[PDB]
Amino acid sequence: KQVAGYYQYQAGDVQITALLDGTNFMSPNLFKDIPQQQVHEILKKYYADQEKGVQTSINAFLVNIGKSLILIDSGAASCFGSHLGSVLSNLKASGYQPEQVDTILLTHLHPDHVCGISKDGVANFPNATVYVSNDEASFWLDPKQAAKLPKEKQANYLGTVEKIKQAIAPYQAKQRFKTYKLGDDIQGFKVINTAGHTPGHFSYELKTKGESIVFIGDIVHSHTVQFDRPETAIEYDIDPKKAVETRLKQFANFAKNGQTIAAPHLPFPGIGHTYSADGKSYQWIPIHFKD
Amino acid sequence: KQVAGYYQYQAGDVQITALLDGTNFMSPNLFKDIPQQQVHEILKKYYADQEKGVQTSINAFLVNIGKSLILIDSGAASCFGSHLGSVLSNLKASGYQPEQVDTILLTHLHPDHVCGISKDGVANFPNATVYVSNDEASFWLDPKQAAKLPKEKQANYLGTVEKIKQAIAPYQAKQRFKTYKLGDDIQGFKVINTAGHTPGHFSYELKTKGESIVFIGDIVHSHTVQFDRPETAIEYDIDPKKAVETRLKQFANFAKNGQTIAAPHLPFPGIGHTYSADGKSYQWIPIHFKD
Ligand SMILES: [Zn+2]
Ligand SMILES: [Zn+2]
Ligand SMILES: [Zn+2]
Ligand SMILES: [Zn+2]
Repeated sequence: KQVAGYYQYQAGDVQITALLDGTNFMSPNLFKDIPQQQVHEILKKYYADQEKGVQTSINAFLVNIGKSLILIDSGAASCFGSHLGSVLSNLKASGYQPEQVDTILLTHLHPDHVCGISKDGVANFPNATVYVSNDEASFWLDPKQAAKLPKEKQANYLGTVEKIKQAIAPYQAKQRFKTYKLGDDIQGFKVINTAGHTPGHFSYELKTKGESIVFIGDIVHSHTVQFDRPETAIEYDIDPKKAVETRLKQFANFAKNGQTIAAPHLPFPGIGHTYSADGKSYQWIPIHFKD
Repeated sequence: KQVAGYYQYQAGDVQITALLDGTNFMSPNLFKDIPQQQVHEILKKYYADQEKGVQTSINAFLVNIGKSLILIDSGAASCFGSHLGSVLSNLKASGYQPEQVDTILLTHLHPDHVCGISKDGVANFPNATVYVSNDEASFWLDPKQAAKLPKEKQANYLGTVEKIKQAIAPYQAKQRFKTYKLGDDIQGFKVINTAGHTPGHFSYELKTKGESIVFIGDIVHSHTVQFDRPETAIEYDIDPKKAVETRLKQFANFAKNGQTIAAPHLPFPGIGHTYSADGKSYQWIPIHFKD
């Protein structure tokens, strides 16, 4: 019965399509260094205090800039179980075709962003080249990195390394998996270092006529706790301190300058703006549905 | 290109289908007796201050209670021009068929709520009987009253009376235009008097297992100005003071008791909850998309 998970946002001559991969329900305990009672207070304000968990969208974004169609993150495919992986189905439902995707930009290599580039070990996007930051690929694809982290963290790392390798293998085989450095522009997108969540996490800025859109990646995981209390890290952050520093910097910029935001973990479609009354707390303003 | 304007909200064993009729952009002077500078400040906070006007959804709601399919308001059909009138198309897009509708509940007889029940004098919902408050019918259907409104308001009244009559005629002819009074229930929906916007404006509440849902009608026309400043009347209200008094009462209830809200003029799908930090200002918390 439910509507398909795509939404079309128009930015002048550019169409951005929000694509839903699925919905998670995470433990409120994943929010770090904040009393759980205050977490529950914030969730109750936003009518989001469900015993099932903290509802969290996983989104990806298609950007039609006229001559090119670029995909920004791709969802999880099958890497995290049956409830995710809807990105490709919604791309097709939206009217686009996977063969039309020319470029894929990855904010980082966590499986819920990279795995969607492939399915059953073959590329979903046969004409696309995949980009991710130099720093990000270095961290996940160095066979020496595993000894450089505490034993508690080694199993998880190795496990996601395998999922990463399987997704990108079909693109490496075609010489279509690329890395970039700061200062690099790709398809008119500007790359912005927003490290912390992962060592090479980047966001991507698209400037169009009269509107800037930032595809922020995982500098935030909630429209609730981390907006009222932006200093709140989450357990998914590899460097929580650095990730907090990064969010506070970017949210300040967004509140002041009013960029349109596209986020993989804000409520689908995940497109909106951030307001702040005082520079201390922020409020997520979703865009208003436009038929 | 754009996704169809229907959305499924599940409440226990009840399915609520939000249906988009279209989108209006009203001038900011429609908000009464509030400095336009403050209106503009608030619009800016919610990134809603665009040159063409204040974006305002027009929605209707299907409620599937298992044994009955009920439609709550119906959009504007052709009564206001061609940017509106999508409800029937979106109903069909959602998978339902108009023959399945057995009950139509009207919050009030404004054209953007009643005209959708028919298309040029033929019933869109052949199996449905329509209910509206007796106070409301009395106000619009007593061919004297036109003379008791201020002279500058009479022409509009006569104008909308004729649209109302055109739309309800084919239901009256089948003995299927009924009125009710306070204390009556219809298909297990409770009626709530919320007069002011129109003299017989009513809201409808459904108690499901674990959740109460109020279909509030036109006690509000914005998620912005009239939440941050809930005392702000709108030029569309027939009795602004009363309409303000009604909104204030209901929003205090909603903030306290946490009812789920379904509104025809909040941003589509128009479903969410009301929060307040101080009993003075309110915040619209939209629901989080669930695949
Ligand atoms: Zn991540
Ligand atoms: Zn993620
Ligand atoms: Zn009205
Ligand atoms: Zn209305």
